[PDB]
Amino acid sequence: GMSRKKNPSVIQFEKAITEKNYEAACTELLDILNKIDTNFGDIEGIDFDYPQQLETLMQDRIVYFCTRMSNAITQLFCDPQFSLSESGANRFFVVQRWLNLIFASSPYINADHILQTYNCNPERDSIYDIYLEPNKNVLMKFAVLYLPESNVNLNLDTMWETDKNICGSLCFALQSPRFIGTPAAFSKRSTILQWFPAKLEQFHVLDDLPSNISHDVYMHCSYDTAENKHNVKKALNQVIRSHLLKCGWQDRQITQIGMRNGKPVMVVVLEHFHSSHSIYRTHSTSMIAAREQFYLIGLGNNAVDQAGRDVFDEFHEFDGSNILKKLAFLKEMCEKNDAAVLYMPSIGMDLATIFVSNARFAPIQVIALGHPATTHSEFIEYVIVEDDYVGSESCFSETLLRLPKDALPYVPSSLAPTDVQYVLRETPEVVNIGIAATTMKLNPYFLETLKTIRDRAKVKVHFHFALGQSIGITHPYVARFIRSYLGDDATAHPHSPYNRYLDILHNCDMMLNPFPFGNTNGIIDMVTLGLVGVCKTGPEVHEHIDEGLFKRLGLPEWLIADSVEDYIERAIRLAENHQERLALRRHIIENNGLKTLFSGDPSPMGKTLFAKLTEWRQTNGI
Ligand SMILES: O=c1ccn([C@@H]2O[C@H](COP(=O)(O)OP(=O)(O)O[C@H]3O[C@H](CO)[C@H](O)[C@H](O)[C@H]3O)[C@@H](O)[C@H]2O)c(=O)[nH]1
Repeated sequence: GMSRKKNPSVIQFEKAITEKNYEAACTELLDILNKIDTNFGDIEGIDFDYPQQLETLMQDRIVYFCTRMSNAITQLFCDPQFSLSESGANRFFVVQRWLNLIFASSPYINADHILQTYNCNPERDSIYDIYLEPNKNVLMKFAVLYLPESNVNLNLDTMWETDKNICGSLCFALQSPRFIGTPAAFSKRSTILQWFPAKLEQFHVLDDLPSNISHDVYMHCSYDTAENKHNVKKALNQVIRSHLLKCGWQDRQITQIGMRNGKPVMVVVLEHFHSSHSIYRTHSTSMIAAREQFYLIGLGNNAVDQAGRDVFDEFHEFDGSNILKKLAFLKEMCEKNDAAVLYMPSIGMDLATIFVSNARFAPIQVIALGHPATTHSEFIEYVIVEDDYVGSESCFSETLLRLPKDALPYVPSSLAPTDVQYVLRETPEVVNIGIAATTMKLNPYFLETLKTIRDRAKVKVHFHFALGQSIGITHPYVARFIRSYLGDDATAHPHSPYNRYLDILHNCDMMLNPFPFGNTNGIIDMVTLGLVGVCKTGPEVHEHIDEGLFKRLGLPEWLIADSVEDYIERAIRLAENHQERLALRRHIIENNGLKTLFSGDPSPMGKTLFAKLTEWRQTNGI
């Protein structure tokens, strides 16, 4: 068939390896991994032959692909004549999360069998220790293949002293997957969140780090369980600020407050704002309402649709991928309008936005919690959040503007089902428990908790995981992880179209929410299907939303657990107590608390920010 561009090819990769054309082999491997990255794990459009038995068996074909690719990478990286360049190593660190899955979704688990070929010390105390010859080539190959699922010992202080850039690059790579759930991967990331911030702080630029996964580092620390998990963000901001200044940046001087139609100007900088996205559903009504106090200028990408653009008085596209040009365009927009407020409803999904948060454009700079975590930025004054979603204020470096619980009325998805079907089983022989969670939300604590519920419950249970982001070569690994805790008592469903996803959940008798990072959309889905479930609460907003939303929707407090032991007890109770469970489901079906999420007075955000501006003006005399 005709296509836009030649597909990356396993055959061409293998051929280059055979010919010891190392440059062409590296190029083909990077092209394969980059295309997988583009398609979020899907391997369509990567060329390979396979036995005809696998034509209709997608999971088996994916494992075959991962196995074949693992074999080829083994042949290449074990070759002592293969010399990896520094720019080569940098490109591999950016896609290490995909390398991980090539091994982790194969039967091999990891690339440790390659690492073992690099050991030069026959007198080692442990097979888990790898001693390298003192050349940068073997150190880089070691580090590139030190994967999340590796069982090899690595002492970070040792690596740091040997080569800071390689050490830092590996630490980025190990933070960057969207599934860091296994004991081995979660343990590495855990250790990094404690050890790495004081080291990362020492970098002055991002030039020798894998820059393209910086925003993943920024976002992903929120899925760890440590109280101080967001510390790496403070460190990353310092590096970003330094990097920005070393590119010649100068902060805007605030000398005037511009007016348009007699109102001060709010510039809104958007990461995702298509009307099909959550952030539009959660945050658009309060922006529209703020036009009563401010003139709103929205800056977003080409992909924003008309409904998205229309929330603003005027809208401008960000032309291209260059971050300096974006900040320059934003700077000129704030200068031209003498902007009063800079608002970012989400920060973290784009590196450009993180740069923005580390510079001065307007006297009041504000985020909302599209990604629910503190910035640790010195340049962000305020966070907009619903009062009932806040746990501890100490989780944020910013000052929280705690709005009324109805101040951000949601807009319903247009894909919302209109003729929901209900299965209310009176006395099921097996209680089917649905878990709607992106892979980022899975971790050993959560899985161990489910295992305990299974082992202690006096009813039989089966866990159905509806796994957002478990796509293509991600899936076997995630499935094996689940199996390692729950055996035959769980089913791992790949990321699916919305209707399939709702079919999976609707056949469950109850749901359980992940922790520490809970759900929002998944709770909406739950009550849409007339289901009930248990959640865990805690101090972060991303821990506490579930509690607030359950209360908004009229679910009772016993379903909201403080400790892990509490969660276990409440989950068992909901599973065992068939009549109690069905009564709550009848409450939810009849009450339709969902409709109340779409109502509220949206004016507080505008009014609160206007009051803050007033106070700023009379403090500063501008
Ligand atoms: O197999 C699947 C899994 C999920 N979904 C859909 O995806 C929704 C869940 O959204 P995501 O997959 O993006 O997961 P989250 O709800 O955790 O994500 C949302 O909340 C985040 C903050 O935690 C960010 O704001 C993110 O961009 C936003 O989508 C579900 O309600 C459903 O509509 C499917 O259709 N099929």
